[PDB]
Amino acid sequence: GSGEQLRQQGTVKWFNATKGFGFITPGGGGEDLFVHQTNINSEGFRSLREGEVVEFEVEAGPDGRSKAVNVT
Repeated sequence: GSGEQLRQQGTVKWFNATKGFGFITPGGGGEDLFVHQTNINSEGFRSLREGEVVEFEVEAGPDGRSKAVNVT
């Protein structure tokens, strides 16, 4: 809960909407992780370009698994 800061940052340059699976670049130069679109959708459209940074936090459910959501 409180105290546990989970703020990540990812770029669109390494995003693959067509495939439905992008990537995140936490830190700005190191290891990259895979991300899946679970709760990242709008009501209309999305006008974004490569290079745009996004923000999100890893959430862990009761099952024990964790994933990223609400990537804006």
